[PDB]
Amino acid sequence: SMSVKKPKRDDSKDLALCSMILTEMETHEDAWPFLLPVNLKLVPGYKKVIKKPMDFSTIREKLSSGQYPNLETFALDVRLVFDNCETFNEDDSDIGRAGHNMRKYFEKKWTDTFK
Repeated sequence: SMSVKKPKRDDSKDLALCSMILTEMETHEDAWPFLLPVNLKLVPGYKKVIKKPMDFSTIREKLSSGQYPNLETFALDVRLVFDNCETFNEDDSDIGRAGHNMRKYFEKKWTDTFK
């Protein structure tokens, strides 16, 4: 509360560490459905159904330009990518299975790096 502060968790490396995780996600062989925004003109239904589209390229631009206030807002965008994928793709499709694999990959890196 006023003038009473919990000890300072060192966040000085968070930017560099999120960037490393994002590089590893970008270079995974199952990253291909997630590298660019879904094309809203060519994919019927996507625009109306998926209220907040997200992809790896958009996260990388946000991260390079100071648009994440902290490491948690970065993790929320990564999870948004896989939540959108589960919303629109069958589990037993190539893109559905890719999304489950990538989510697993991300959450292990997240816990190993920060928890």
